[PDB]
Amino acid sequence: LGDEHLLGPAEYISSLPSKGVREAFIDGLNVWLVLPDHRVNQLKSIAQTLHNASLMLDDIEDHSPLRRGRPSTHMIFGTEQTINSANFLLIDVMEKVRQLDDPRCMDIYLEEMRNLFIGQSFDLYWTRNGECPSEEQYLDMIRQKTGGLFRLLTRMMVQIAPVQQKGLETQLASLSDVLGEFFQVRDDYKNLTELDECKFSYPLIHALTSQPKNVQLRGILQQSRSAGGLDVPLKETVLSHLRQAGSIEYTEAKMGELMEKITDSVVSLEGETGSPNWVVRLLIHRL
Amino acid sequence: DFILNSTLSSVVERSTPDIAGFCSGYELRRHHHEHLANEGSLRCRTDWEQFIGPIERWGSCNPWEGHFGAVVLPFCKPERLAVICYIFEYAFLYDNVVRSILGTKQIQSKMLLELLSIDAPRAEVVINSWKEMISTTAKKDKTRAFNNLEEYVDYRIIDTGAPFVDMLMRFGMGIMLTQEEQKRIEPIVKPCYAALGLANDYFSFDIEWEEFQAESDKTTMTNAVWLFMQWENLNAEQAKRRVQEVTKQYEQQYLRNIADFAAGEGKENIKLQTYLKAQGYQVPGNVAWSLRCPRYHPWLCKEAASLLHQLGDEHLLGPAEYISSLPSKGVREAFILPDHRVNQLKSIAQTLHNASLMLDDIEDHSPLRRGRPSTHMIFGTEQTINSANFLLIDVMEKVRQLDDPRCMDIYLEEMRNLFIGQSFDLYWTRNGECPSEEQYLDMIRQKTGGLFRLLTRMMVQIAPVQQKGLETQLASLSDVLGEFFQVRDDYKNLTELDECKFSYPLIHALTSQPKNVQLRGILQQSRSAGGLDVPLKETVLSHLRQAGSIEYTEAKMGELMEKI
Amino acid sequence: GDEHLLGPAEYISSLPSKGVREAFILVLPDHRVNQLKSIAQTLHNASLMLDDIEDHSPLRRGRPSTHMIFGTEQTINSANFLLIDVMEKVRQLDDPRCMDIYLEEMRNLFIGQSFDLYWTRNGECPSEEQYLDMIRQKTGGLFRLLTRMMVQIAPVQQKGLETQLASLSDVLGEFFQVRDDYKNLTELDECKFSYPLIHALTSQPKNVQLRGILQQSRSAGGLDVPLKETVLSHLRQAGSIEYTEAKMGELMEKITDS
Amino acid sequence: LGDEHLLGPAEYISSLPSKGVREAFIDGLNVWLVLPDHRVNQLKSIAQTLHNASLMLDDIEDHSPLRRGRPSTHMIFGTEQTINSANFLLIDVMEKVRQLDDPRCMDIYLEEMRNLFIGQSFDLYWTRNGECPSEEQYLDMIRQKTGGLFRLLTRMMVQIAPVQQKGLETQLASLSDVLGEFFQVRDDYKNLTELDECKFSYPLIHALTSQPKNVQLRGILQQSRSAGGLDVPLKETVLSHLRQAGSIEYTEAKMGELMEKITDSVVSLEGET
Amino acid sequence: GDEHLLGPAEYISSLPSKGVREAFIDGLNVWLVLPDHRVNQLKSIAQTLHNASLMLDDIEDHSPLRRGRPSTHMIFGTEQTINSANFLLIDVMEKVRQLDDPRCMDIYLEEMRNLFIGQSFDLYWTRNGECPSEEQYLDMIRQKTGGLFRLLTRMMVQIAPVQQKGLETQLASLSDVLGEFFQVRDDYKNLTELDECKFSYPLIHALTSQPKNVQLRGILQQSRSAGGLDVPLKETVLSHLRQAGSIEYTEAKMGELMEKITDSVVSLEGET
Amino acid sequence: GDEHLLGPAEYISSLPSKGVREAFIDGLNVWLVLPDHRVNQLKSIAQTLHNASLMLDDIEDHSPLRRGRPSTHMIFGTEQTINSANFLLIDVMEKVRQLDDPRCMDIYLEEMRNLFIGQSFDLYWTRNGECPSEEQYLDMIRQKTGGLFRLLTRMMVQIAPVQQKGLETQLASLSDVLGEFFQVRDDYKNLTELDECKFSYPLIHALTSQPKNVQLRGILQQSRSAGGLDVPLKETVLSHLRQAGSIEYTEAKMGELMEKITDSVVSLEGET
Repeated sequence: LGDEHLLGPAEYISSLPSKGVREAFIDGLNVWLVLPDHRVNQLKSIAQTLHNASLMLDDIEDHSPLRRGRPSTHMIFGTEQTINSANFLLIDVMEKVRQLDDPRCMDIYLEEMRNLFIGQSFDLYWTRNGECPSEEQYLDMIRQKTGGLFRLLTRMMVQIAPVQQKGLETQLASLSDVLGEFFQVRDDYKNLTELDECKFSYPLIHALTSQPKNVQLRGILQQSRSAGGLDVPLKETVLSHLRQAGSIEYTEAKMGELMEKITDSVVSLEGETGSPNWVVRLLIHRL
Repeated sequence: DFILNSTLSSVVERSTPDIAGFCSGYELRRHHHEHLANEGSLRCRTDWEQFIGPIERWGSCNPWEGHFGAVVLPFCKPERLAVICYIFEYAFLYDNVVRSILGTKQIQSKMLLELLSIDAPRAEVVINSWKEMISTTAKKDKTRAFNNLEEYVDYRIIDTGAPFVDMLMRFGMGIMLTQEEQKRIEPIVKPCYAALGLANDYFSFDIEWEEFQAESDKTTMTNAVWLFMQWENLNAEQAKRRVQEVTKQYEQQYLRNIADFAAGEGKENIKLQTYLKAQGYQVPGNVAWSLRCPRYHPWLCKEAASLLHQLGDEHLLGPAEYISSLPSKGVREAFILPDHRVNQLKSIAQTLHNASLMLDDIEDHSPLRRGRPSTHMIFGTEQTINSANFLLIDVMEKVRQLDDPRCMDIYLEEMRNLFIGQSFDLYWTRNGECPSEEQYLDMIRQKTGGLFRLLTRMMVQIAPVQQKGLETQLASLSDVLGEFFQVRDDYKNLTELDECKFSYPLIHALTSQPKNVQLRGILQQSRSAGGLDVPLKETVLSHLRQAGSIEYTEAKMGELMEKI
Repeated sequence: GDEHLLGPAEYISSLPSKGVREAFILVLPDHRVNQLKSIAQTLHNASLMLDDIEDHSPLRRGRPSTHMIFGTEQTINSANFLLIDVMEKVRQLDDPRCMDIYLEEMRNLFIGQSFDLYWTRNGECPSEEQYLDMIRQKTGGLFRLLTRMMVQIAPVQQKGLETQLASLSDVLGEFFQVRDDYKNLTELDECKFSYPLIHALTSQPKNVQLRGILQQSRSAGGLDVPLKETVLSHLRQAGSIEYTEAKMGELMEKITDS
Repeated sequence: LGDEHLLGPAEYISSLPSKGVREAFIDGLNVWLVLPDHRVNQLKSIAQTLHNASLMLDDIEDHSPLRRGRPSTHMIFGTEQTINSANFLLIDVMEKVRQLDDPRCMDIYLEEMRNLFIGQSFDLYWTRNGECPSEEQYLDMIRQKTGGLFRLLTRMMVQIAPVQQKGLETQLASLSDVLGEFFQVRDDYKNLTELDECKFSYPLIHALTSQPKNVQLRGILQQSRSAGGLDVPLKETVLSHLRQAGSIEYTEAKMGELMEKITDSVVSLEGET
Repeated sequence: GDEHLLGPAEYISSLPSKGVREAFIDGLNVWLVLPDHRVNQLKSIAQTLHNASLMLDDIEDHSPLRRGRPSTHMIFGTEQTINSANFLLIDVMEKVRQLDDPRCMDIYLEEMRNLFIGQSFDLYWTRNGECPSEEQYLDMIRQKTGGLFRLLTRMMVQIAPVQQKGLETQLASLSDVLGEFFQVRDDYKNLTELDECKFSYPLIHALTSQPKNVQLRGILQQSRSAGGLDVPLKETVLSHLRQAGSIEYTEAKMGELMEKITDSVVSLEGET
Repeated sequence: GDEHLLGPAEYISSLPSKGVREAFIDGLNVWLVLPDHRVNQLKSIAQTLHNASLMLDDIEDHSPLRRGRPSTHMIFGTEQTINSANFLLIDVMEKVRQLDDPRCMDIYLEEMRNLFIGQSFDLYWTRNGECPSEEQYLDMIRQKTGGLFRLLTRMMVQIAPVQQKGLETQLASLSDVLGEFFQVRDDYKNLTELDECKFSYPLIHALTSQPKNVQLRGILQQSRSAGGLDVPLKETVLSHLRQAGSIEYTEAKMGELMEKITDSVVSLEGET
């Protein structure tokens, strides 16, 4: 009895195409924080493992048969094996945080994993019960769910960073939160403009709030919940109801405001530190 | 939109049909905005010094004949030119070497931002050809020996970056082309890349040979002159004429090549005609620049500079309190020093057991626990999984409150063993595989004896010194006790299947009788349908009683108790 | 012919019945009373025929339901013709003002049933006022219809007492529904809200166990026995079985007063 | 309290594309029966509401996910809500026939609705229990199920017709009956030449009657009933079985005869007027 | 390896039986008087054929249980059970040739052809929901159920020592009547003392006498739609059947068949 | 009548076919020199047996289509198709008895025993998800697929007019190699350009050469449980096979079998 059947689901999701947002975020924060390549690689490994475990778990709780155009992990190893592997990967990550040689890096891990799980709990509750949240309740959840890994990486980086640069944490954390919000709203737009699992999104809440009497949209959102999915004509009908409440332009306004905030925070940090980053300005032009 | 604009550059007159014995029949042009080209290269020189270090080897500037991209890319648009020449200067110094990592990534991103801000689709093509070149150069042995010219040429096509420069020309031309035409043109353009590469070998040889004779650690070189040494051993200057001729064949090779396309679509396909005609313009530019570039002749470098100078946890702690409220028969607390330490260890054991039970009920599809409904029937499957994932993190903090550095590692290693055991159990349950007796007994030493070993190894660490040797004995006792619990649970469930779980009696039944098809068929029916009904369960028990596998189990229970 | 149209209607009219509607049925001549009893009978039969389909109930009075002997579609068609036949029956009563009474009361009944069906399907819990207004139309609509039709064809005199009798009918229907809520859990398979359930979910805004069990019931087609007992325990702890008996007493008090 | 959940399925199907046959029929009848515009609009509303209710109900009892390329009413609101809204539209129309200022218009409504329900009941029986009707039996079912609305509109249109014109009653009833038969034979022919719910048709009865020993067709007609629907390869086999028996030519001949009757009736009616 | 082939064939043999075929074989041996080894051979043939028929019938009716114990296709699967049932016919081909008579083969093949025709009509009426007439139903169960008895008796008359051969038509008639009686008995017992939509003798009478009973016809179709009926609907069917005298019309058939059996047996003693 | 018994058989006979059996018989006839009437009888036997085999296989494989046309059990049902296949097996026994040879039945019975044994092993491996060895797989496919060829060969040699002394073992070896080649060819064709979880030479080589490829085994179990592999999973299986080198192994086996085929044909040509 040694290994395999445990790391197998973990290795399958690692050998898959990936954009590399979090690794580039770490490498762009290193320009401001200046860390040895050893520590940067360790943090990158931590981030990679965490993201892989998150994707493993989120694919099971979306009934998604495919990922990146390739079969998901639970369609090759079973749901129970994937759950076991994703459970182990959190123990494996805490073996890496301890190798960063700091007692204060464990408290950060154990205090932001709490926030990640709290956000995902509300997401799952809303999805299962079919209860529409408010805009505040939805924006505070995605700031604690999609912007939790970024906050982990930030607050750990500004802890191993050689003394001096510790007053940058507040701005560097506001940047992480606004980036998480931007990344969630961007995906929400991309899926819609260019609900089968009954996942709420920023466009949908505006539609269900502005029109408290649209009995047609709420009927399709229940047909999806009962039948288990929306076929193409019903998806077209839903996408059409969102182009009459102005829910594809409200999202654009939010996206523009968020990007303005990101640009302003980057400029403030670049005026406080020195020469242009040029590495956080490229992950922005790629949105 | 597919016609080359001749007003952007003017033809350069030459008195001889060839250029130093090269490029007969080619016509040379020089761009009309050389003032823009020099700006980009000087920017890279300033930035490279700021971010990386000082330079010495000169680059692409040549004051007498003109800029590299000027003579090599004579039809580039004026608005795209400065960025184009910026990349060329980078390519020169990057090849040389191949805070430092910061400057390298900052500069790799300053220019890769200019490219993607100008033309998103075509800049998407160029970066792969770059990535392909840097990957291929590093992944190819520089000590590799080349047996023939054809073998070397295939290496040299990607080494000198002729496709990379080709991608650059398309970006400077606004020419976008599909995949289908690409398969048409590789044999057409293949001689051109050889001509470009060999000329670079021929002209750069003198300084490279000087670098050779300076560098005594040299393996086989990537160089036509030096590699022709192996095949037709002779004098370098005489070889230069030989190198002159073999390249000169390629000078007219691609020149003629076109015919192939011209015959096919070189009379109607204007887009490829202009593309393959511009590709013909590359060969003369390289030699004209390479006649007198500072990149090969360091002695004019001083002279060259002279002229050039002018909300809440209510849905997270929802399944974690329901499973902690159902009736319990606690045997782990009984297995468990100061009072508060014992209470902390009992809390840890309780939380770990609750998480294990929550996960176990899902992977058994059991709708009932202690007569009461299961956790995933009150809170769903996904929420229970999410809470079972935070229970580990919650236990993780409780361990740290038992202040000791070494209680951390014990927890991590013990949980690794638990997960390995559970993974083997799950693999055997799903992929219809009957384990051996040794494999089954070793699996239950980790999946079931893991918690006991964890608690014991923590309490021996927390305990006030005194007890020294009571580590091996207690651990062995914990392993045998977990085995006894698992075998007992296997015995109780049968004498006084619905999820296809292998038990201790069942393994004996399937092993002692290698030919019993009824038991295996009923097991497969359980696998397929989902569970077994009462008559089939009675059939299974009858088979087990006939096989004498129920008294084989009681021998294990009595023997395990004797060890305890 | 008419064998495949009158089939389900004949079958549902042969099952044993409580006959409260006929007992409910002003000095009127006998033939008018028989006519009104026939109207009430066929209307209740159509209501039961449609309700059995919208609740997936295999059994009615222990005996099989109509849609398990004739099919869903034929039962629906027979119910529609049952409404048409009630229309024909009211016509034979020969009174021009009963026409509007019947149409208005039918509209109210359909509104009430529409709200009930929307709440059941979409998993939206109404408030106390909304629930107590829906059951004044879905269940008290028949009593109000019969009372308003009975008053009009009564010899003069009894004409100013229409309001009193209508209030009595509404409160009576409310009493029947609140009783049927009590004697259904103190003695969910279709995720039907009730008075105790509304009290439980309103008084406790953070009880996630009850809401989770209800959601499990929704995407299962019904609850099995242990979870039903869990729901009963939650209601009995919340004090909703006793909050219902206060409504039942208050309604009976108003019945006595009215 | 409100109407948003009652008049939601009714309004959804009333915002869909339509052909307008039932309204062009009223417009065409208005020539021989000169009528005020207000009454014509009332009757058009009546016909539209009845057609909408019929379409709403015949989509639940056909397990049809889509209608005119757009999602059906029961896939947006639910089966029970659609049924509840459809049984209310019968009451709503019953208030509109009452606004035509004629006691006799209610009897016509109450009789033709009975005939429509009888026809639909027989069709539902033959669909549920896979019992093949005779050609005559099928031709009497569709003279009520489909021609019922036309007859209903016609007989409630010669009643408000200003005096004089009452003699053109039987002729128009025959015209409506032939129109109802034709509009169903045409739909069967279009559906075939250009069974998923196991519905009989005029071409499919001739095949089962002329060939009493065709065991292949009678088993493909049962696979659809059992599984729930036929695949394309089985549909091709059914079409090939029907083509060899000459059923399509029989359908074309019936269509031709029906159109001859329609033109004869029209020429006679314009002759009288 | 004859282990995944003979497997299902031994499970169905291990199960308890009633031994009606063996008793029938013993029954006609007093009149036909033939040696013991041939009797054992014939009994083995009959046992194998009956086992194959039961194995195939259990699959074609979705019966999880048989004799209280689980069916063969719930221990070995459907495909292996079909394979073993198909091999049992080939095994019976081997068994018949050892009887040392060329005509036994022709008799066997003809009887199996009749048996398969009867079973085919049964399956067609079950799947398509077509109610047979009384004549068609009695013709079918005369071949499907009386086929084995006719096979055995026609082989017995051939094997038996010379002399008695004119008593072959009488015994064939006896076998047909006995099979008919057995099938009607099974129908009556299953009714008084159609989860797979089976047409029985009592049900045909009810469906013929009352050509307008929509309730029974709708319950029969719900059976098809749901693949079985629950207890209340079965009670409804039983009530419908005893309001048309379909239980009292079956006892008359049983009594007439028993009278015919008694007369045939008596006549079979006056020539012997 | 036999409209419900002979229905499925006629339907599957009407379907387009390749004609491998008839061509093989015609090819052997040049060496054996049988009269035309016997050759047509043998072609009829081969056609009936092949049609019955396909009828049974389509049911036991959950194949909804055959040659791009609806399968027999999708037009007549499972039970009727099973009954028709059993009657087809019984029918062939009436055809092999018109060959005027007592020895022509022993061959039929023994080759049918071998055929059923092979099919039983295939069914057991498919249902239980057990991977056979290459030796076991090749032994099996030598009997299931090389069964009809061997049966036809042996019967032709028995009926062959006089002579034909040594030409029995060589022809049986040819038949076995031919059946093996056909099965491997079908395997290669199906894979190159799992729904029922059927094992194959490329798949066995993969599962044996890689004793720790968990991904392939997981995808196979997903196919077993779900009921079939949707397209990207099948491409993943093909990628695993290409990585393991199974396709080249299959091609080598194909070539090595064709060498024996050529040598056997050369030798038999040389003798005759």
